[PDB]
Amino acid sequence: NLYFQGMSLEPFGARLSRAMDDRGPLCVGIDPHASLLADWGLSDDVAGLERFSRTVVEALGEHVAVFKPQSAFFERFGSRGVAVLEKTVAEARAAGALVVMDAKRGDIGSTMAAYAEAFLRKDSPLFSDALTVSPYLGYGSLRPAVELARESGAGLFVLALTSNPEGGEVQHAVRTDGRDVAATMLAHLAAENAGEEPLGSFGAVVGATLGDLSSYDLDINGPLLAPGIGAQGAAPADLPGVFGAAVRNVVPNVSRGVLRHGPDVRALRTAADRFAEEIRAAVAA
Amino acid sequence: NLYFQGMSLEPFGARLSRAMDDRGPLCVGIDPHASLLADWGLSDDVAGLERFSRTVVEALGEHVAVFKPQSAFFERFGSRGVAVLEKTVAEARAAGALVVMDAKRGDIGSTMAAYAEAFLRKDSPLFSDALTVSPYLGYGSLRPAVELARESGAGLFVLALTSNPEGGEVQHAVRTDGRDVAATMLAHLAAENAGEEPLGSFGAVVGATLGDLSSYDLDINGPLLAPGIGAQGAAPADLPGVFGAAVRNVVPNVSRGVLRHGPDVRALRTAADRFAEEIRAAVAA
Repeated sequence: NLYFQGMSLEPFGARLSRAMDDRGPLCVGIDPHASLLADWGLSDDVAGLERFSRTVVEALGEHVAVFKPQSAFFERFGSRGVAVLEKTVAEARAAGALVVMDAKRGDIGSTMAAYAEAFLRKDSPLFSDALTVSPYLGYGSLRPAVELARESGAGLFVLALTSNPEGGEVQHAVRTDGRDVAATMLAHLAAENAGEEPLGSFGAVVGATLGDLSSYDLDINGPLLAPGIGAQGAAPADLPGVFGAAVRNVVPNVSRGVLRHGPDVRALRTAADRFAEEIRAAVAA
Repeated sequence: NLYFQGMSLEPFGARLSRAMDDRGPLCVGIDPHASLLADWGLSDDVAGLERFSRTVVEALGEHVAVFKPQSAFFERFGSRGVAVLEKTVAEARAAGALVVMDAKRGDIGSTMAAYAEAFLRKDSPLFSDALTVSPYLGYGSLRPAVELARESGAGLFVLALTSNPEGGEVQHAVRTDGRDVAATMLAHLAAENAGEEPLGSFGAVVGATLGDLSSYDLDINGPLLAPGIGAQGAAPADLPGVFGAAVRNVVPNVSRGVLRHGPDVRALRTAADRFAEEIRAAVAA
């Protein structure tokens, strides 16, 4: 029955389902943009970035199911920012939080493989439990990342439906079979996850503040990363009405609703516990 | 008539047009993937990455109009890989080559602004003359990067038409006005560049090996970054037939056709000069 360092991580969908049951249904962004740093009374530089990130994981790493660092806010400081990102992700995972790397990568062939190498293989200094990816180059172009994710017990979140003003421009465009781009991505994901229990590893990004989700089949047997929690119409109590039966597969992501309470570690904890409990209760009802 | 460190770079479209006239119409990829590193007899690690990148810029930095580092091949080594990327881009620009950062970024709002902060503002350790961006979230979502690029004298290349097997899945999907996604992006770019002389700063990625380019209006008054040069049907002599009148605005990107000749610096130079001359001659004819 031996241990070995090469043992595989259990599949992401299963690990995520367990984490949300155990710690509550919540993902907290790690979003050290200049606004939030100034709000925490920190400087807009690498030292500020680092203090913010460290405090978020110290306060919340043992308490939240999932974190979602946004790569751009680290990359703006170059390699030194990426070094803070490496440490942050390592510390978060060591505390038992899942990490969804929000980097929205998307490329072709060995270039796609190289992004997967960066984020989805265990030897990488940016190894994360899942990666957000953009499918502009087509679902099949993601194949190297899908395959490596399956091998590592990691997952993906493919951009599907976003709530920015322009998100419909591409997402609503219609293919020859009559499905739009978003519906096409959701169908690919449903096929990717077919038969995986209790939940597949290949999810979609679906904005919680959208009003037309009822026009999409969100039954993809994979997680739905839902940014915008706390915004008008996307309070915890609204989620069951927004997502229907699929709400059980939602990974609700809160950014400001938790982060604005830093740098006070008790205030951060209290806000995160409250969101997770309110979402748990809404979904249970 | 004074110098000042704050002086603005001349607009990217104008600088690019001049660079291709002066040094020849060629962009050379900086693509340190494991295959090429092994081919150069280098190890698949940060030290190998660094030796490859240094040799490419030493051999070619004074001789080629444009370089295109592919971020993924650096990111796979984490922060230490990004640090090599920083130095490579700095050395390339110091040698007078333009640098197109191929990072295919795409996000929303202040997150998009943060990617622009990383790559398109002069104080950033990754400052590049242009950035490749993915428009899955809609052309308008790129606005923070467009605005910052204009301010810095930098440009963008928006993914439009790619030659991977799946590229049509999204790119050919049709909007309510009858234009497909690619055509919509090209039209946005034409509007972005309207009236800019001799060439606008906002370009498209358009694969040179595609067979249906005649169905698109590539007259966008901006540069067309064309990967695949050297591939079947995308030899230098084929480019005028592939791109029509718009061939004068093509930034032809060669990767293996030049890079396979390393680490020999005379062989790298000879290959780059030959591609640039053959393309110059084809376009002139």
